[PDB]
Amino acid sequence: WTGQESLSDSDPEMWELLQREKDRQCRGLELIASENFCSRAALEALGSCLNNKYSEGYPGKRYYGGAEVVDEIELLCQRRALEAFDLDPAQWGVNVQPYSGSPANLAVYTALLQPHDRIMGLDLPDGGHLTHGYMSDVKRISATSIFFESMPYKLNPKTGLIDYNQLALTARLFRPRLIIAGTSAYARLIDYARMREVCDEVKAHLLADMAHISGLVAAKVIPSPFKHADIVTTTTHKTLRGARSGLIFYRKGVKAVDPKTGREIPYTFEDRINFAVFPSLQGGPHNHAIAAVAVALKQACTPMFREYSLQVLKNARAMADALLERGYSLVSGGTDNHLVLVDLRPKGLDGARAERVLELVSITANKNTCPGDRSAITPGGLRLGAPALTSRQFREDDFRRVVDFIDEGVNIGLEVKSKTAKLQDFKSFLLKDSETSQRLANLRQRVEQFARAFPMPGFDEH
Amino acid sequence: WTGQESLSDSDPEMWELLQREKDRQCRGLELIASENFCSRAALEALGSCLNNKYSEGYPGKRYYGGAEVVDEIELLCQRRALEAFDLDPAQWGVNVQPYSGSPANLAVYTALLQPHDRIMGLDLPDGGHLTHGYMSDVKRISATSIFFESMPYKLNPKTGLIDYNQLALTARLFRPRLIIAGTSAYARLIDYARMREVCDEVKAHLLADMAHISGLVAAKVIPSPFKHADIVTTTTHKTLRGARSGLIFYRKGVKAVDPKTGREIPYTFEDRINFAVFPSLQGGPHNHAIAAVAVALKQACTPMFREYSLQVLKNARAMADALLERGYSLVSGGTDNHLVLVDLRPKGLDGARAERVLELVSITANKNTCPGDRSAITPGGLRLGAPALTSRQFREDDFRRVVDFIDEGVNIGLEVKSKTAKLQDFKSFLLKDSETSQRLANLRQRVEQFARAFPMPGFDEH
Ligand SMILES: Cc1n[nH]c2c1[C@](c1cc(N3CCCC3)cc(C(F)(F)F)c1)(C(C)C)C(C#N)=C(N)O2
Ligand SMILES: Cc1n[nH]c2c1[C@](c1cc(N3CCCC3)cc(C(F)(F)F)c1)(C(C)C)C(C#N)=C(N)O2
Repeated sequence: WTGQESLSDSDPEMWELLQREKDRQCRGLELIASENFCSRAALEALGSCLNNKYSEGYPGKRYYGGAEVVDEIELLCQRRALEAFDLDPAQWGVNVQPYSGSPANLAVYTALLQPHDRIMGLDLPDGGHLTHGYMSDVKRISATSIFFESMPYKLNPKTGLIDYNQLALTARLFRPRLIIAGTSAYARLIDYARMREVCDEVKAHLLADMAHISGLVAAKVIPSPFKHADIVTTTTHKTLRGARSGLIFYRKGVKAVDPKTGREIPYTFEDRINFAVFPSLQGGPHNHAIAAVAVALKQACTPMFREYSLQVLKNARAMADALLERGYSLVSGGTDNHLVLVDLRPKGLDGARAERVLELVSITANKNTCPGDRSAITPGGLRLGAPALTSRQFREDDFRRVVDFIDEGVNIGLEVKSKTAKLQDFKSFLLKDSETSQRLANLRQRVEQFARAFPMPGFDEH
Repeated sequence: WTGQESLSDSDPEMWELLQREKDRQCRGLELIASENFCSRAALEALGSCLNNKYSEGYPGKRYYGGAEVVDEIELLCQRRALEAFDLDPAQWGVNVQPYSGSPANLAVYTALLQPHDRIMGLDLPDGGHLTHGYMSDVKRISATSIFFESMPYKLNPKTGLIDYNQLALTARLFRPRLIIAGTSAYARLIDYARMREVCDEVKAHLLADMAHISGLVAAKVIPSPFKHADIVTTTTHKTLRGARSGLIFYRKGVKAVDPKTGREIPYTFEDRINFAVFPSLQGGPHNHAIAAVAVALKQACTPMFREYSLQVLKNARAMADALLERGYSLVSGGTDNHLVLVDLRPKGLDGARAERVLELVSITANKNTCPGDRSAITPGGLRLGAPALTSRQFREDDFRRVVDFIDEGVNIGLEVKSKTAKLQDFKSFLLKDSETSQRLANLRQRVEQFARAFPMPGFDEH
């Protein structure tokens, strides 16, 4: 045994599963707004010998030696991260060690807040992320709500936007120490200037969690959260198109100067953010991930990536405009970003029904809660995203064509719904009924033929 | 841009960094007890298209669709995990999603304990891990000690062993809800049965954190903590020789049938452990890592891996014996596992000095506190481990040869100590002094010539 044998030779069972998954990704239409397709360059770094190195600590301040190269990789991943979002090294530092986006958020809270300190984030059904705080009536769901005290801020159910007025009303009562500006499922831009007004008034920190939009921010196709935010967290995946990992950007240097004291009052984020990641929360850095992130961060600095990002926005608008023109309602009436929230209630359907039908024809999207949701349990919408298929060289016409493929699925969903009682019965009907089955089997076959012809990033067979 | 370019062409700067690290690993003698060299098979899964899938939730209970293949991968990784450790699926379950070892531990505490509930782990300078609790005289350092209340237990400095008597004494007073059996720097086998008695007495959960020894446990070359623990956490790297990730094993089924009532009492770990990992702490699984772990767990079931693990013990013994023969002192007198704790104080040198000299001749080990010494004093010991070099096919003679090189390094360290006063003098004298610089260069070249000839697991170039 050398440990230099191929995966295909040494573990055929696993190799076939990778080939089955690679086939699935190629043949399908990926409309999940959080998914993308990572470059081969990044994945090569991700499966490198950098997996074999323990480098607890930070560049120049490690616990073990033999860390000369990984220091250069970490410092390069930092520099490239700052470059990718056009940040001055004197004003911003960055931590590249978080294992994902959820760890990066917990690290920020741990760094800046005492246990049980107060956090405000967009409510989960209103398009927020679990890690911004989430409790049900019976239990604390997110660990953010266990170790800290979270109160959600809501959407205006008329405009479908973030009610910035009610945020400011509740924030001055609840008195949070941190407010989170970021979203999982929201088609519009965030008023980071307004967020900072509220955070300034009530003496709170502003955290921008740009996970979903980080590529769009680097490409400068939408406005930057870095103009108004104290702290920015992100996934390195999603629109950035990197490996699964996380970043924490923080302000550094001088914040303010008081004329009375006659001196500079520095930002105190750096040491606390870094200490919270390590030694407080994480163990050994995943240097292979850090290197794969740095590969993607270089890619994001290029003209190529900007044109990809402009094409994401166009393809979202094209998917939005095409839905409107085929009789669909959109939450907030459209989009200014990579995704579209389709209210299926005004076309007499829900999200759960649409999801399972589309899935069966190799179209993967997720159900979504809309402001107009009459029922709290069964969600009445659909989140569709551009980034993935755009990375496969999809243009507007291709996106108009997937809308037509979707519409055919929705229209099967509307037909199966009217010949059905429950959501349990709705799934029994799709699998069993030959006329629905074969009409899906035909739609799948077309979707797969349409999808397969487009290029796929990464390796050829896995 | 296809995203199918090679890293070498795509990002030459990153490619040259990977190549330097590969050279450093190949030419070094890796004696860090936490290190290993991952198989190419495992690293191929790690840099696969599985990075592209979001599969929040668990197999058959996902939040998105299109997860049929990743479901099979996660279920396969679970089966192979239970098989590697010879566990009955009726009696044991396993979560394969933790992003690393430290996340796996935090998920356990989150799952079973309330904030501020009490944990006891082996003190950090006594050889426990940061995640078991650590506070300095003025600051909570580990997140375990921020969100929960940790009190350490200590070694008996006479024997270098865990003082099981004092643990039982202090546990009756402190009343921990959870006690952690597991170590980072400990040469001996833990008395899990005695840990169990103390836990049964004070009504505490026993957690076995077997990160360092997991491969030895899988190979059945040392006793298993699964015979006495409620929960077992581990890394998937270190002695298991996989990609960086974590596992949480837990009892399931019937705990004990109460004969007074008559009814069976169930274990209630499964749902709580799984909920803590997701949705409470983590987001999307790292399916690429999960698949790599599945490859490594498969490797760990084979005769090959048992022979590897026996060799790791023999090589550590051989290194211990070879150190004893050259007049070195070992903490606890020797070893029953993969590592050796050298006490350098008797020979008139410390761990900080030795570590840096050894680093400059391509031998990577780490300094370690000896029992009795306070943590504020410069550590007088050195931790050395067999697994990494054993994976490069080192045998007993080769480790004796390794001890020759270490001894030379120590002797160089002794000579530089007599010519300098402080640590910053010692460290700089190694770089600046001509005679010392030459002697190190000679030794380095001999170490590197020796190391390069042995095979290296992984890819050829990176
Ligand atoms: C898992 C998750 N993390 N962050 C999320 C989610 C979403 C989500 C959360 C949740 N919940 C988290 C715990 C229980 C509710 C449920 C659902 C679903 F699909 F069942 F409706 C969806 C979704 C992106 C998957 C979700 C929705 N809808 C939103 N808005 O943000
Ligand atoms: C980082 C870590 N996590 N878990 C550990 C450590 C060790 C460790 C912890 C620490 N500390 C963590 C916070 C400050 C002390 C310091 C040192 C050293 F090398 F500086 F002495 C070593 C070591 C394996 C690296 C360490 C030692 N010595 C032990 N016993 O276990």
